[PDB]
Amino acid sequence: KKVGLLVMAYGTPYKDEDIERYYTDIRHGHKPSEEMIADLRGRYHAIGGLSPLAKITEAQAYGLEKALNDSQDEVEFKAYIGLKHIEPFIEDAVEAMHKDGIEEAISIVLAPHYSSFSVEAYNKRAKEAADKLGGPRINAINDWYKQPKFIQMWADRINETAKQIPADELLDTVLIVSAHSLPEKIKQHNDPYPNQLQETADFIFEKVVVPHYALGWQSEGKTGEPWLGPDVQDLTRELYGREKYKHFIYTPVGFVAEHLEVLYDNDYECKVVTDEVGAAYHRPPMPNSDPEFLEVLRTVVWEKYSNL
Ligand SMILES: CC1=C(CCC(=O)O)c2cc3nc(cc4[nH]c(cc5[nH]c(cc1n2)c(C)c5CCC(=O)O)c(CCC(=O)O)c4C)C(CCC(=O)O)=C3C
Ligand SMILES: [Cl-]
Ligand SMILES: [Fe+3]
Ligand SMILES: [Fe+3]
Repeated sequence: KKVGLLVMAYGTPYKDEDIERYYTDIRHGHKPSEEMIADLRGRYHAIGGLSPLAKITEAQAYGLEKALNDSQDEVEFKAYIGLKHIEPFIEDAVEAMHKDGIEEAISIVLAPHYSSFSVEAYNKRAKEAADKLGGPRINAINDWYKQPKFIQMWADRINETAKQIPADELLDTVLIVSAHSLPEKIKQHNDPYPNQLQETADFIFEKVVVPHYALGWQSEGKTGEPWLGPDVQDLTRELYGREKYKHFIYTPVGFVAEHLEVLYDNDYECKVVTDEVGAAYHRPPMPNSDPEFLEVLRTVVWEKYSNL
């Protein structure tokens, strides 16, 4: 009959007036100072005012629902959006599923890699919300970066960009694969997050014509602990100082859409570094709601339903 499709994501402020409560929710309820609020507000204004993450997340979630429902007639999928730090929250989506009579759901996070700080928090809040309500039964997908269509989608985007680079400069081209940084302490407990991203970079590298690649991290938080390094800005400086690369291709494969952590942390902060060393900047289009990416998620979700 009907199976809920719990599509979860970070969330973004819909209006400029939402930035305060959005930052507060991110900061575990501790309201940030005006200085922190002003810096975040400035980054949003620097990328044009607000992030298109809310509209892209909707197009991905409902594009996945249409992609699943048009490819088979074994089960009807119904997509429910559950955001981490703004409404509709994860708990609102599970409430809507239980109210709608959904008895079985499949959950997926719009981030291909698993971590205790990211996907585990998504699944924990979703499973506990359904437990307090009595339903639905949530079957969680933890990661899906190993999907071949996902690896091939990124390789195609990189190869499409590399072919605009002159041949005599391709040897001086490097591919920077990155994702959102996390506190370094997760490596002390063998969290799969750093190893999963190294695997993703390894898989993509063996399918692109770019001869050089390096793994980095970005968007590290405002804390007092060490975070996963090297930062993509610092890595860009070190790689130019050692190899004098002429082209830097940034693929933050940990993200699936053009949001603040791409439009600012890459398209501004990384471009400042390449401008400084005199190298060219390249950032292939994010997956967004491209049909190829909807086919990636369609294959992932259908593979999960078949296995249960
Ligand atoms: C693992 C991870 C993902 C990927 C997986 C997933 O997608 O879930 C992700 C995505 C995103 N993170 C986002 C935004 C922000 N994240 C922040 C802060 C933080 N993120 C963290 C982690 C992650 N974040 C952590 C551990 C903190 C520090 C918290 C603290 O120290 O208490 C902050 C505060 C300022 C700062 O970054 O310092 C902002 C504004 C947006 C939306 C951008 C937009 O609005 O377009 C997106 C897609
Ligand atoms: Cl968070
Ligand atoms: Fe974040
Ligand atoms: Fe930053």
